[PDB]
Amino acid sequence: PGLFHLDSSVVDLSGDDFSRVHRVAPLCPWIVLFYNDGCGASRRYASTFSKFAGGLKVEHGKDALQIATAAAVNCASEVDLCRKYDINFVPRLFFFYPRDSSLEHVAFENSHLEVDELESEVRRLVNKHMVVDDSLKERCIDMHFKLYTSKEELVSSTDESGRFVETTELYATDIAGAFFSAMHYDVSLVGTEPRERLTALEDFVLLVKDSLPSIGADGVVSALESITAERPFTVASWQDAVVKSGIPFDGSPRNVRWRTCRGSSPQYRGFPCGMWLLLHALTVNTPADRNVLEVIQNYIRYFFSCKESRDHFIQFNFSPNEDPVLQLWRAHNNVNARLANVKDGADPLVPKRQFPTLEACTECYDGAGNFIEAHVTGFLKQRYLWDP
Ligand SMILES: Cc1cc2nc3c(=O)[nH]c(=O)nc-3n(C[C@H](O)[C@H](O)[C@H](O)COP(=O)(O)OP(=O)(O)OC[C@H]3O[C@@H](n4cnc5c(N)ncnc54)[C@H](O)[C@@H]3O)c2cc1C
Repeated sequence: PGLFHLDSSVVDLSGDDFSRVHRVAPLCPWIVLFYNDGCGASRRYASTFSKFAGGLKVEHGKDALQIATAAAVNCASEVDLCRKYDINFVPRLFFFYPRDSSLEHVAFENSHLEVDELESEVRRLVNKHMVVDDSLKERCIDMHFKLYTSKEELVSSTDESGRFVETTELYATDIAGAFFSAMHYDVSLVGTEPRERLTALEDFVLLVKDSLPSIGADGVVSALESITAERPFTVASWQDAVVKSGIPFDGSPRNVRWRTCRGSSPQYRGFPCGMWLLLHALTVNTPADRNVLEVIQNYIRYFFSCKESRDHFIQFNFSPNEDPVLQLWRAHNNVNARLANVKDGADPLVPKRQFPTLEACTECYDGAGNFIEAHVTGFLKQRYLWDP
């Protein structure tokens, strides 16, 4: 799936090797966007980029710019490709060109770039690292097009879908999917070092295994002590370990299925939403004194690849005098507030209401129309109760 699979002007990279994206490809410049379909930032920025690549279809014109081709790597899947470039936070912009004497790459200082600045840059870079021909100029715009029109194929109906209704009940298969997705993808991208990260990871997984029994955390824990000097962490080995933990999610590893987190469209909600559910389920089901909020924050520190989001989250100040449950509830609501009016990159049919709504439970509100925390803390401990 990923973000650009409905857009022809952008080539989706499954691999680093450019010969196999086209014959001519290794001889042409590429502006590559690395992103994560779960990230607020990446979500929003994909607009711009699609728009930018949209301008790269011009047939016979003498713009140095028009010899470049736009491409995108999604780091929620293509973890291997991304690790190769030490990509961690996103989105991220790379200029690739042929090495004249596989490709040489150039890391963009600033990857958040307006459509023109993007153009102004790509242009500048092509001129700098290329010898700008006609023989070359037409050459690229050629394959550049065979890819465009060809990907246009891939994109009753091959479109027509239906009417959408948000599912508001909570289903384990969503919480589990979140856990699977986290271990399988997010842990994989970043690895187990340094030590502080491994620590974070162990503490989190252990806390999951204890709070949410038979979510298949046990299997994952085992995998986590398997790493040693002699058996160091590897994406291949690890992802294998996780699929065989028997985490009870729904769908295929490659494609997880959400229910409560299901959006009006595939590129909305999903993982980030499930991740929240899991975090709340943690606060409710924790054995006493594992710290939860302490642990959780520290997992988000080393495992959450959305940098805008991870940043102010690790700054929340959680005193463990009081109910983890309430506090995280507070925290998650503060976020909804922020994201409330934000139109860019959001699901049109699933708003950001302060949770729970009034229908959700009347018991939580009062005469005035504001929250009675004691009741809310009760409601959450029900809604998120984990029964196997
Ligand atoms: C820790 C964290 C920090 C994030 N920070 C940002 C950010 O800064 N910017 C950004 O764009 N995205 C951020 N995200 C992603 C974002 O929070 C949303 O999850 C996603 O962008 C859209 O969520 P949604 O509309 O599908 O429902 P979300 O609210 O995210 O999904 C949560 C689900 O859990 C329940 N829920 C909602 N609110 C509460 C609450 N108050 N208490 C208990 N349960 C609740 C509901 O069932 C809801 O459907 C963050 C995600 C996480 C996990």
